[PDB]
Amino acid sequence: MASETFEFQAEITQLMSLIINTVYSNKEIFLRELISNASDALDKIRYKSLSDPKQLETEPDLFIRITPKPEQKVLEIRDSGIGMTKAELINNLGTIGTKAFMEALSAGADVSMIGQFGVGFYSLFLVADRVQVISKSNDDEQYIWESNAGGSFTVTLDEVNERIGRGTILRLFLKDDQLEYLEEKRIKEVIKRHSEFVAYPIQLVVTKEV
Ligand SMILES: O=C1CCC/C=C\CCOC(=O)c2c(O)cc(O)c(Cl)c2C1
Repeated sequence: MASETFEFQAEITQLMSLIINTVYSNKEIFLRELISNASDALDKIRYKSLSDPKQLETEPDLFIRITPKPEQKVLEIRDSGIGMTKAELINNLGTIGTKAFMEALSAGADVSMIGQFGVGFYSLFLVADRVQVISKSNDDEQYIWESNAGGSFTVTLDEVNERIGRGTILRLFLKDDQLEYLEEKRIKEVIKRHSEFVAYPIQLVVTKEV
């Protein structure tokens, strides 16, 4: 399609570079962050569906799903949440207080606190050097947001990915040194830690050779 290129907010780019380059160790935190946004995005659709039940028909199942793809060194975190339009993709992930968090870090804050600054999405750059956010809102076509921690991101109408009913997929392209997060044991372990009080089911997609 006709990919559109956009510029990142000065701060957001800073945060990303800070993270993608950090020598931090507890990198497994990205998972609780992403699952956190996933769960939030799932709340918003279930809330909206209270007055507008027909909103749940595009995908009557509320779930969070992690799918490892070893060949492509990719880890997808999917949720059947409310999804984002072309514009929402552009605002949410490239506009909207990331400055406060960076200040906290410069004071000695815990990277794992990023979530309390409402910017945990960018924690994905701890384990991935490239991300593809594929989203589908009831109010728009399926789109593909894409960033590489660089200063600019792209937005392209989705015509290459599976049709998700309604929701969002974070297609993380893991770094070579972080390929451990493709393994069922490693993934299962991390999720069973910081993710205990989630209302929605968390499905893990495994490929078992018969
Ligand atoms: O802004 C957000 C999360 C905050 C929740 C606000 C509105 C719900 C829609 O937001 C989303 O689609 C969403 C998602 O499903 C998974 C994610 O990992 C991220 Cl980062 C987002 C974008």
